[PDB]
Amino acid sequence: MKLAPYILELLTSVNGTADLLVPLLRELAKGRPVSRTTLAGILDWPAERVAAVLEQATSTEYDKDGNIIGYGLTLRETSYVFEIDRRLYAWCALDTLIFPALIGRTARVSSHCAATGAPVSLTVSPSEIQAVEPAGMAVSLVLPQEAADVRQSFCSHVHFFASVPTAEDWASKHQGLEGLAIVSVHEAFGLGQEFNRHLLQTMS
Ligand SMILES: [Hg+2]
Repeated sequence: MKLAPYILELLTSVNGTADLLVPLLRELAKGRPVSRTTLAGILDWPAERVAAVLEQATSTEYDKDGNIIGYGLTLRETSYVFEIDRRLYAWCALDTLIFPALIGRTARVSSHCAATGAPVSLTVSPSEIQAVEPAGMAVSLVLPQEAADVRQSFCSHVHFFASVPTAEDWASKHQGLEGLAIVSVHEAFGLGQEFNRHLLQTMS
């Protein structure tokens, strides 16, 4: 029930990366592909720097023209719907809880329980979650692996569930996952707040 280990490792894997992160998310939030030169202009960075940082992010999604379309927040369909009239998507459940505070917008999030397929939805603002349906919604966490593909090693195991017991039944069948944990969606949101408050201090 102690979540510092997840906060610590998430920052490790994820993280001038932090300097690039927030501006990229806010761009992607406009609903369109982001070029390296647009990104570079926004940051006041030389192009080599932007490229170097992106090269460390192996899960980064690109379109036909090689522009950024996915980086946590994505234009390519996933199980995690992230609506701000735009319909965007997130790589994992925790992403949906973190992004709103970083982009300064409230988001309507929806998905399906990973154990049962039941619909789940909530509204996530920079400071709280609301309209949590179902109320007992849960989230799975694993410990990020430091040098691994973040989307495969972390994001693909970080789901919403209709309930904490339902989530725990599911977790009981999923060994092999490092540091697998079930928390309430409210606890997951608190984790995301901690993550952000730290991340922001790392920024220049
Ligand atoms: Hg993720």
